[PDB]
Amino acid sequence: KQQNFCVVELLPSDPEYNTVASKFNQTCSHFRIEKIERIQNPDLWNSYQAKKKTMDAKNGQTMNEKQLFHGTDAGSVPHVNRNGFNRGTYFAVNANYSANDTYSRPDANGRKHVYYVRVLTGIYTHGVPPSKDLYDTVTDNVHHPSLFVAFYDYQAYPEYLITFRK
Ligand SMILES: Cc1ccc2c(c1)sc1nncn12
Ligand SMILES: [Cl-]
Repeated sequence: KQQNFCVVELLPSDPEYNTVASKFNQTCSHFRIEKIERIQNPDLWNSYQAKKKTMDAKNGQTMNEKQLFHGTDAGSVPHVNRNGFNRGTYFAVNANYSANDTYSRPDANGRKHVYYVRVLTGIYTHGVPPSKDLYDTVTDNVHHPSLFVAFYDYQAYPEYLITFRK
């Protein structure tokens, strides 16, 4: 109920650091990563896994989960670490979209913040979502997606926080 959280800084030698950095670097290699943090929020995580289990029981062969990017300002980081994206919310397939200064506002020290988020994209359509008993998310392009919009609580887990600069 409280959704208390811990913030674990990944050592550069932690396998997960290389894994998160490689995905970011598909489109953001020109930026300098200062740190990557794991957000540990047992209540938020349990709530997210509850919704994943329901969606996994519903959508047959659908791979319901994707790992997507979300840019935030520095000030929102404690809010997202506690609440996730519960309010819909825009998630990018590529980091360079989230890395735009409008979505990852540089702070007073030039530092930018993008989460690498577990998102239950489930079954989606072009765009609360419409009928079909609704779609799980809407996307810009059903066959070549670059962004997803989630409207439901506990549909996203802010697993990793990337702090970086120009
Ligand atoms: C239209 C739109 C709105 C928000 C948004 C994107 C695209 S890509 C991204 N990454 N974090 C936030 N966002
Ligand atoms: Cl914090």
